[PDB]
Amino acid sequence: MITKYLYDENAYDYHDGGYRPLKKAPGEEHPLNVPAFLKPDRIEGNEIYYTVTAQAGETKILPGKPTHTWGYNGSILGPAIQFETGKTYHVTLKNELDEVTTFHWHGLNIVGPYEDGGPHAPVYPHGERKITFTVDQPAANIWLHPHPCPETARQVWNGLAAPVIITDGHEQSLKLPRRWGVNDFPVVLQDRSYHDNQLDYKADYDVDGTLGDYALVNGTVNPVVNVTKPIIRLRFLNGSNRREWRLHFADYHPFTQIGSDGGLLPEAVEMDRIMLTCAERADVLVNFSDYQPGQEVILQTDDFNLIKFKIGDIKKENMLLPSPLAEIPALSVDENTPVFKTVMSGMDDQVRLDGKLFDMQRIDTRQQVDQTQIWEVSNTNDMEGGMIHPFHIHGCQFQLIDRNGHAVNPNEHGWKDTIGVNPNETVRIRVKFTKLGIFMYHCHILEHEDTGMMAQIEIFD
Ligand SMILES: [Cu+2]
Ligand SMILES: [Cu+2]
Ligand SMILES: [Cu+2]
Ligand SMILES: [Cu+2]
Repeated sequence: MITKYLYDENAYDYHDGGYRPLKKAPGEEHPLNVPAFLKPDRIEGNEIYYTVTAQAGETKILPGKPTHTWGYNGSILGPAIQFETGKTYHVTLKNELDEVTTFHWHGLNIVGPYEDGGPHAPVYPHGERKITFTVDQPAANIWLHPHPCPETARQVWNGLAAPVIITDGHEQSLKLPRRWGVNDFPVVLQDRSYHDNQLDYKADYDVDGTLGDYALVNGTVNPVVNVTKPIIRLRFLNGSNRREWRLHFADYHPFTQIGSDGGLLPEAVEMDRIMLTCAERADVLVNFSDYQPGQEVILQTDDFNLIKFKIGDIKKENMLLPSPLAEIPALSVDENTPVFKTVMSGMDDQVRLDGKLFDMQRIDTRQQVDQTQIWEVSNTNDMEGGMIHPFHIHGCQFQLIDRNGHAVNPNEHGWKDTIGVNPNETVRIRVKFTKLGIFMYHCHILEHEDTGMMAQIEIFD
């Protein structure tokens, strides 16, 4: 059982001068918002048609005035979007905002740079963009967020993000907690400050990554979950601009991680804490069968109360998973397997990828399709006052080899698309790109990304 946070304590977010801790949001406690699933516009057998509109609205978060928020098909965040492996999807992307945006599917394997929804894929105000893809990757917790250069940090701050679920035959075979909103929860973790009961990104802006005073979970404050059934699935996503989340129950109740960014783990991992850098997902099961019907269990990040689990008339149930949990195909790495070294350096405004800022017309690397590649990703920052950069690659899922030549963390034997790189650390990963086109890689601290800590790979035959 993992009893440690698996990232270097020396480099955590709370060591920075100008680090602002979470504080209690005012008003009554609310039941956790669970977004309803996006309904298909039309289903011609095996082909599904979705419409996703970026739009401004008003959300009751704090008591008093409603907050002016941006959302997808709603006032804030978006609906749950279900994809199935094998199915083909025709998505209409509509921009009903008064500025340019983009529709990036973080963790989806699709052609770039237009289908992918990078900064080369603008949708102009009152504009329409139709895309077509076939989902061909395992069941995973994925997400959609705007990705225009360099307005990404602000557009996510204003509320544009949506949890996305890929499901497959195998994941359904496990018979996990499936009752959406009772058994099975999306937990989108965000942090926002309010003045006038309103968002103001310019006011709160930090170059080194913007922090919020109040914890936003699925766009609700002071969230509560009423445990009907004892075994509950929590699909954690760190949707924050910069803030790391060090999740644990107040009494360090154990829980089981079953999923990473790119699908189910090969084996279930028991633990009593977990740390998520930006854009990382953790799929965990919690057995509340342990507690009595009248009790209250509080989920915390550090010493801050995040979400209260009010246990109701619960019936005893033993939580048993298979070993192995899932079969992950190993990528074959031989002696003539090409290596590519990328160096994350600098902090605040001095942040660089291989010493360069992002240019939309410059291709930084070129790699071959369907041939597995090794990547040495290095964080050059000083272990003294350094920073954990969450490194992400578009249009793929990769496997870890080592962290500084040593063994990989217990929750990284599966598929990932973003990894936290500690100061003075070089991570070894192997990746086989399946789709042709131009793809981006960058730090997933949205202010570092906006500054230009981003580069482009072309994939060719
Ligand atoms: Cu992303
Ligand atoms: Cu992405
Ligand atoms: Cu960074
Ligand atoms: Cu990106």
